[PDB]
Amino acid sequence: PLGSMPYSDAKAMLDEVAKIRELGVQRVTRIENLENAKKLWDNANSMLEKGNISGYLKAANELHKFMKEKNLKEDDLRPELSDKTISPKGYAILQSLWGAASDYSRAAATLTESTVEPGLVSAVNKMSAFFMDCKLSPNERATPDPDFKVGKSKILVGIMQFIKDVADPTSKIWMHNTKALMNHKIAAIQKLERSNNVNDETLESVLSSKGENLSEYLSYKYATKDEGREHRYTASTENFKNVKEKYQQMRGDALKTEILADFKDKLAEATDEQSLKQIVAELKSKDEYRILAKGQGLTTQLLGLKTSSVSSFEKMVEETRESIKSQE
Repeated sequence: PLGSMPYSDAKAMLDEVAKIRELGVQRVTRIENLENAKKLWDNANSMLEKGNISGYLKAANELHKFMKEKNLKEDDLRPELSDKTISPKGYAILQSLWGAASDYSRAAATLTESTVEPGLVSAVNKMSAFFMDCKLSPNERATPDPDFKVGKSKILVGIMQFIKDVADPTSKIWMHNTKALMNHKIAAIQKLERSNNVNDETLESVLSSKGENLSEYLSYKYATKDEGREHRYTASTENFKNVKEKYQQMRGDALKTEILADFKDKLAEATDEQSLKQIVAELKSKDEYRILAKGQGLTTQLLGLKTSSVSSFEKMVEETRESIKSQE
């Protein structure tokens, strides 16, 4: 065999061989990982091709997350993609997204809050470009289809759609739960699409907003955080034993605002038909729900009229079903 090779030399040649083995296993997982990332990139190009904004968006994120987890740069994966191509139809979208993202980014920076929201819209724009730089060589320029053109509105919804699905259920913009607020702006934009009333002016307006008007952020005309309106049957906390802490020194009107708001939030965690059906069921079955459904004035109660709070809580559900039945 190696017969006669000294003890020392056996050790040395045993170490120098260790080195090559690492260099080998490396060259393998590198080839392994790149081949993998090459797939993730295609998934995203697929979505992008068949116009699914809210999807190419999520797909591109998968790629990015992997890439970043395996210390890989666009330059690493580009050589492997010399086989594929991005349709001029895809670059068309890609550019429209960059625009939308870029503007929504600038508008989101309001005097109220101008850190998280703008910061997130960028998070997206930045990592969208990532998917594109994994293909487009740094010296080349994008070749879009001047003919093709998507609706700024359809793209915006998509971005918000995405930000909502990836933000944390504790992620907050200004005083609101990001999830809730993104869901609120999606509905707001859609309403404009339905009334063919989408222009630079109405849009910059929704994008610029942080729902600083409870009155209109919850659709509960009497929303407030103080005294409010009178009664004869103010909404009190007791009488029920299943009302979590917070709702205590909460008196009537202001209390319905509070519950209403928390519902809006919990309700924004729905990802589908069944998911929502439950969150609503699980909500109706609470005791703070009955605090909403209980009147506050003789008239409204000696008739059993659907209160305003419930009136509103039913709308919030509707806009959510809608904000879901479009994701499809």
